[PDB]
Amino acid sequence: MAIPAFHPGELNVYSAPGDVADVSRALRLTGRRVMLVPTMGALHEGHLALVRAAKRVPGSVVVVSIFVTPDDDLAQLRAEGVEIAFTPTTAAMYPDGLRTTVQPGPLAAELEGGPRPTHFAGVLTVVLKLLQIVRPDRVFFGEKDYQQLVLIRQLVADFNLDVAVVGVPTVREADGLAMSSRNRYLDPAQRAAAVALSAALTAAAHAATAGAQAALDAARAVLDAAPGVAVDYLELRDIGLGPMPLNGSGRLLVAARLGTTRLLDNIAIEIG
Amino acid sequence: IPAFHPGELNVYSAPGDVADVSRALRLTGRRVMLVPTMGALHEGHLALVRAAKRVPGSVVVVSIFVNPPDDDLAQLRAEGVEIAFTPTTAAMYPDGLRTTVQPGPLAAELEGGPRPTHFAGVLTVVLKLLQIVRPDRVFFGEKDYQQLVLIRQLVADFNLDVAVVGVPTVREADGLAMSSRNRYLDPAQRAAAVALSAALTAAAHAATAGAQAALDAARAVLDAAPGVAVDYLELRDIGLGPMPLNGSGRLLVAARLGTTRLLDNIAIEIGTFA
Ligand SMILES: COc1ccc2c(c1)cc(C(=O)NS(=O)(=O)Cc1ccc(C(F)(F)F)cc1)n2CC(=O)O
Ligand SMILES: COc1ccc2c(c1)cc(C(=O)NS(=O)(=O)Cc1ccc(C(F)(F)F)cc1)n2CC(=O)O
Repeated sequence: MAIPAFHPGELNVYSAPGDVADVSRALRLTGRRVMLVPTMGALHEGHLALVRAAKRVPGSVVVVSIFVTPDDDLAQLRAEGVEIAFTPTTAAMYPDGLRTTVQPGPLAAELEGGPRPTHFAGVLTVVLKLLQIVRPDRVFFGEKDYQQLVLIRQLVADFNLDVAVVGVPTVREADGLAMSSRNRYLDPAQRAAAVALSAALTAAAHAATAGAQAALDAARAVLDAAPGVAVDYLELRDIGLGPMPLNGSGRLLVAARLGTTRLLDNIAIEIG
Repeated sequence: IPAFHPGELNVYSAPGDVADVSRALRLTGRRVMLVPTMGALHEGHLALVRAAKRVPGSVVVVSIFVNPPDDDLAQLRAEGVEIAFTPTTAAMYPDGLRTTVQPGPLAAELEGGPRPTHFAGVLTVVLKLLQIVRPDRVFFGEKDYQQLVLIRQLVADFNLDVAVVGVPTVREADGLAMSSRNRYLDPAQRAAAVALSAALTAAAHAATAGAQAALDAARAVLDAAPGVAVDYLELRDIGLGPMPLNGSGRLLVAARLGTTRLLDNIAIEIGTFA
């Protein structure tokens, strides 16, 4: 078949899975390294950082999937030098309805999977599909949703996928608040209090020279000094989200409700 | 990459080895054909290989793996297969069962009714195999028709870039469908086992008279057979549902002879289509 039109150096928008599949394959054959940046909802600075990270790989072509000013998101992508936007309808992604799906391992039942027990099954299923449509050399996710990032590394490993998963350190507001589309709903008292999540985590990371309990108790003190911050969990795990070893590398994760908004954050921890 | 000797049988046990070899061959223009087996190779498997061999410029990969061989490799070499992939359980499941494929509701029907995680296990391994080898085409017999359908659903649902090839079921001279499990029939059992295929063909010809006559003919033949215990006899659409049948479908049977469970199926046309 003819390869659908692709104009190098321009923003090319495809809604058909088949079309982006054919183009990406044609590009892979001409030498380019295909980079995938999946996105959902309205575009934010976190996504732009994923884009910049992918663009700096030499000979990259950047594919951004968008799976909801939508025209201004596209103008933003063009201004970033993105050459492919993949914009399929729900129908195109699911022409036979919900059928074969991915079932995550037991990690999906933990932490975020407590309030939302089937959320990661849906994420892993759509990510697998995006991975098979585009076949990128590398796929880029923020570390903000660290549990989601870990789950797709497990997906990649367990299903023997050929793709490199790249986690990009979380972009933050100037006071530390982790980027998220939810931040826009916070009133000013909520926005001032929400700084406690990141303040607690960075405190814990520095307190960690004094060991794991000192790191945890520092985090909890900072969370305790904030009004209207209902902590759902505060957990120190290994970097794979298994139990924290006695010392070594780890990750500290927090989730909290401020009014009706659920905020999450996490950070690298090194014990002692 | 590891060594590949063309026009000889190259055996790889590490997934990374077959993946690298496979990728190198595809880049140089060969089309990669995958034939999944559980070993105990029979003529039905040889027919899969032969079908894969006749794709121009094919390189054929036969995988041998049982979800947790002197014969097998011999025959493969005698067929001109250039790659056997024989992974260890540890190399396929270094983390145990973790992320898995959850099939659609067809996996809870028929064979999957008493074995509700059976097809999940199959689809998970078949997905892993496809990702390791990344073939252009993968070949399955039609005899495990439900399996074949669920594999097509896998390939469509997850957007896999592979063509699924169903090969018509090879049969012993009396019509008995080839299967590893035939070796388990005593002579009396092997004699009676012809009823499944006799039953299905009787139905396919009865079907000019409608679906009820077709089912009824098959049942009488099954009923006349010594020591054949019928699990299920079902007529369905070709994708196995959730649609009612129109004029072309599949008739499936599963029956016990002693401890041995035998399955078979056939294309059926109803009325005018017959
Ligand atoms: C580099 O710094 C950052 C900081 C924050 C970021 C990001 C990067 C990226 C996000 C983000 O929203 N990612 S996402 O939900 O759009 C990724 C994504 C997840 C699922 C799917 C689905 F369709 F597969 F389901 C698509 C994209 N976020 C916000 C967040 O994860 O909520
Ligand atoms: C074309 O003529 C025939 C006739 C019978 C055949 C075949 C071909 C092939 C088979 C056969 O054994 N197919 S299979 O189920 O072993 C394919 C297969 C299924 C799962 C896996 C696993 F590694 F994922 F588990 C591998 C191969 N069989 C026997 C059978 O399907 O029971």
